[PDB]
Amino acid sequence: SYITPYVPMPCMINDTHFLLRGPFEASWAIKLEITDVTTLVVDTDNVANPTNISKCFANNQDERLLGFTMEWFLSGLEHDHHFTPQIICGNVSKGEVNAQVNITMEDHCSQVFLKMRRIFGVFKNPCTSHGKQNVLISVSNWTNQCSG
Ligand SMILES: *[C@@H]1O[C@H](CO)[C@@H](O)[C@H](O)[C@H]1NC(C)=O
Ligand SMILES: *[C@@H]1O[C@H](CO)[C@@H](O)[C@H](O)[C@H]1NC(C)=O
Ligand SMILES: *[C@@H]1O[C@H](CO)[C@@H](O)[C@H](O)[C@H]1NC(C)=O
Repeated sequence: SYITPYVPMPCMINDTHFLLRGPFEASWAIKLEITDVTTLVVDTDNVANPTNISKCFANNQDERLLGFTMEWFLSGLEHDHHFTPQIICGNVSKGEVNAQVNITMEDHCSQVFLKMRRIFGVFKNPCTSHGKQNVLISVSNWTNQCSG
């Protein structure tokens, strides 16, 4: 049973904003935001899937460590043939988020919520809404947003 070293430090800000500080006290954190606002639309070459979501971080510094950390975050999810949310990569050079994960479908939403509750603890279930819903994934600077 393999124990990855690339485990981030979780930091829940509130029901919609979450941070995963990079392993080994990195100066960055992966930012997750639950929102019903859609910022990315599918074009001919920005679509990804859970297995290669790492490619949505190719233009980032520390790309390898970012991939290992996203691999940790999606454990149990990318292994699931039925976890098939639409994922779109954003243009980070134009200020867009790294990835937009479509969680409008209830089964996908709830699978993500259950994983996030396991990592962060209890928060408001976002899946009881109807209408479009997303998780936006980006990279923020770590400024000690959580401490003891
Ligand atoms: C959650 O936190 C983010 C930034 O930390 C803020 O933009 C948002 O308004 C907060 N939400 C609530 C319900 O306080
Ligand atoms: C997300 O999925 C829903 C239904 O599956 C769809 O209506 C919506 O257009 C999708 N979002 C994007 C950005 O395509
Ligand atoms: C991820 O893989 C799919 C299918 O293999 C491919 O169509 C898509 O271009 C890949 N995404 C990126 C960002 O390379």
